[PDB]
Amino acid sequence: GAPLVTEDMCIKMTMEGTINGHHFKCVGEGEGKPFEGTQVEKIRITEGGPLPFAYDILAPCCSKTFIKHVSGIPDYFKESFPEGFTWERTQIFEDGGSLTIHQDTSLQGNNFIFKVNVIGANFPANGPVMQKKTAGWEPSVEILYPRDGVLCGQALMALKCTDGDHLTSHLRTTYRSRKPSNAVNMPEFHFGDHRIEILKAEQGKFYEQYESAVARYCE
Amino acid sequence: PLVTEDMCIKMTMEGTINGHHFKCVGEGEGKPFEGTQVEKIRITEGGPLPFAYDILAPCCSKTFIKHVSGIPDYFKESFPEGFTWERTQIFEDGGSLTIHQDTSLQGNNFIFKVNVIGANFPANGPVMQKKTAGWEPSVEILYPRDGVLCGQALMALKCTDGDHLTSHLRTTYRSRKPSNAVNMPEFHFGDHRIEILKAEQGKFYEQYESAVARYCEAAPSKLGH
Amino acid sequence: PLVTEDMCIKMTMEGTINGHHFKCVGEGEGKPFEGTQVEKIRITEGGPLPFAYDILAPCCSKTFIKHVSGIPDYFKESFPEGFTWERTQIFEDGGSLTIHQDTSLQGNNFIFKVNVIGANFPANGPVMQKKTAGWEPSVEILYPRDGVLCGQALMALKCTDGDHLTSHLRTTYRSRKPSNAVNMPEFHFGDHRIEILKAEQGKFYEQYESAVARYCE
Amino acid sequence: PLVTEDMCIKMTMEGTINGHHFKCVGEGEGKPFEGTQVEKIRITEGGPLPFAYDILAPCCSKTFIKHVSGIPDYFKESFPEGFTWERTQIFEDGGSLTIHQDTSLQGNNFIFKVNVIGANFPANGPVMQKKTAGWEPSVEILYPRDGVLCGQALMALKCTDGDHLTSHLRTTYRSRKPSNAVNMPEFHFGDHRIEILKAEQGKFYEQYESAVARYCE
Ligand SMILES: [Cl-]
Ligand SMILES: [Cl-]
Ligand SMILES: [Cl-]
Repeated sequence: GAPLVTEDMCIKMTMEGTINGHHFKCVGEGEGKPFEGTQVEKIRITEGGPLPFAYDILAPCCSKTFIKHVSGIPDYFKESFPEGFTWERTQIFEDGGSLTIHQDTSLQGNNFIFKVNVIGANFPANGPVMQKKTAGWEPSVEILYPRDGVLCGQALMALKCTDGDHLTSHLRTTYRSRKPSNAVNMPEFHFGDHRIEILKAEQGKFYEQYESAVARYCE
Repeated sequence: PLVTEDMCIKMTMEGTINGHHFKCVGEGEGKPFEGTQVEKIRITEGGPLPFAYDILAPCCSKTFIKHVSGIPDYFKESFPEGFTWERTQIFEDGGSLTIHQDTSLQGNNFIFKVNVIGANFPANGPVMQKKTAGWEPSVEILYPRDGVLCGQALMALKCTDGDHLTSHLRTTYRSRKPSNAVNMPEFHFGDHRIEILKAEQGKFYEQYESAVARYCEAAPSKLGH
Repeated sequence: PLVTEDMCIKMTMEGTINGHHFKCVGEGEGKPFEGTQVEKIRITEGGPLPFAYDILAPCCSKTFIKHVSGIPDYFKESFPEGFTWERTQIFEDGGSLTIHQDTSLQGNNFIFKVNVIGANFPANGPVMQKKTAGWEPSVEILYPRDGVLCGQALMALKCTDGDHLTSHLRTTYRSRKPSNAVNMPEFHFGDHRIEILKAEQGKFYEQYESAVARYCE
Repeated sequence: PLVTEDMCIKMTMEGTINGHHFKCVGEGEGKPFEGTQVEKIRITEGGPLPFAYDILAPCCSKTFIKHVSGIPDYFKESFPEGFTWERTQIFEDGGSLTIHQDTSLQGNNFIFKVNVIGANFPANGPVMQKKTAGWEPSVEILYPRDGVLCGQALMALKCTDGDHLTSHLRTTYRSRKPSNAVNMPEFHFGDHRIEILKAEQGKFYEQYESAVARYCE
């Protein structure tokens, strides 16, 4: 039936959770080109601001429908609608900090609706995250592979620090399409290039966030 | 004294495991200083659970720990302010749990508020296939770091085939008392034994625990401790 | 200066994996600036291997990486001093590898000395049951830390049933060149593709690799 | 006999940690059934160590463990065949150790052969800066898996600033006895306490350990 993902679509996000005991909430509105793999989002901290932790760790928590797929690789996420999908992720930082995320992605007309829950634990008191000594993400590469009827992903991310060092993390994600399994055109092993740029940061409250993404094979 | 010989438990828990939302409510009682407690947990939403309940049991109570050898009770002494804690539990087969908990004191009742998110539990693993049979007793190591109490522990989940499914826990305990008033313990161990006494209708569970905070006693050292 | 368009490889490796001792010797060649190489490996002791050879392949060569976009070659520029590296590889099923490697240059030959210890590979896992079918291409992130070059990567071992067995690699690369003379690169990626050309009688293997150092393109 | 009340220890250890080659030899004695032992360790090569000796300490003895509660001693009952074990130790700051060990019996002497590879210890971390002050006592969990004995433990390294540096150990113990003659124990705990009694000139170390195998008491 009708194709539900358009050249131009918008984003509505609500995210709440707890990082090292600190409760917070934020809302996001954005837009992008799903098939060109580009998107931009404006995030407003609505509760718990100003954040006592670096916003940068929220960034990869704030969008798998906006990925350009090349080489005929099936789009597990775009093809999931109208049902949509959820995903679960644990991100383990090398200094002990850890993030676990549950996300819900649904489609409402021209708007992707994102619902995000986040719990963070054991971020070191004098680490770059809790001290806010971070300076954005390096581009990262995710490996995507099928397992037991759903799509799994793992990636390494490198958080830039204001002392010059990188703070790395390991991500494990399971993506769950709500589509009938037999109706799933599951992709094969492939890569996902993600580049996140925080265009603006204001008053520890307002953040403009840009991402370009591509699903591809090696070279 | 704010903590007495016999006290009661009121718990609310909400979370999502591998995409499945659930809520549960607990009521129980125990002897804080004898390090024993029992709680009745009802799954109020998302029941019957599509996963093994056993992984919720250690999410469902640090005030009921018997402290020996003069080890300060970071949890009992935190009141009336109380405390929070945060924890990530990594299972050897890829599954993971992250928990936030709030512990406060209302008269004779300890109030527990728990939020849980679980990810990447293997579809055919013991947890999602409900092939578990309770926990082995666990030893947590407790040590101070940056003004608060940290804890790490290995947990061994018994499987129905006779095997064990192990996991690694990292927890930060955060007392709400002013740092000036905190009486921080030194490095020590926490023995925890969990027993699920009842399961009824995949919706009602009875859970008992005993716990002791101690130093290493089996292999002694020339200067304490 | 010391690295030319065509060079050879002489490798010696010994180690123990899940209690099984082994030794092997390798001889190969490649084009350092085109980022390609091939090598013939013979299990000289402990053969036939009771484990999948596939896990040894990423242990058997950083001088054969094509560097684009002006990225300084930490490994090629390390000579004549050369370099060492240390790596731990953790498999998702509990198996783990730790490797020490020594790389030196004698005339036209790169000299590789490799030590490996493997622990806790599951008895019925793909590695010990030899149910593996080579590696997916992998991406390593390279970044400077405390005067030397660090590397992390995820690797995915293909299994005969179709599934993947993933692992996490953490590596520190140590140039023997004086710190003041080291031309440290910035954060970048490393694409590695490993193909096992031949695998005979659990003792004789041919191994090909193409590698590229690049930014996010 | 084969394990008597008073036996001796002969150890040889070799390895590399962050690229630094080292060798050390050990001589000691203890009471296997009282779970106590002492040992003198000499750094024979690579001295003085550029890293803290403390991380070598738990690499340097499963025979000297007092078994209470009727726990079968997997290690004592492994002789004359003896046993090996394999271990990976992951520190919270990125450093890692992987060890292969061989334990055999020669008359009144336990013979230990140890291979160690260490990777990615932070340049300014406690280990490489030698800011450690001995180990806290540890608890290992022991459980059977696929015909052999597995172990996991948390170890906490005391640091000079008061903090602790924790690590996670995964070990597989492999008895050389025939599977059919193996008396495998059930899930139990292992209490280990290590004390370094002397440590002259970064080349000589005296090391004491008491150990007990038990249930939860
Ligand atoms: Cl920030
Ligand atoms: Cl159940
Ligand atoms: Cl093979």
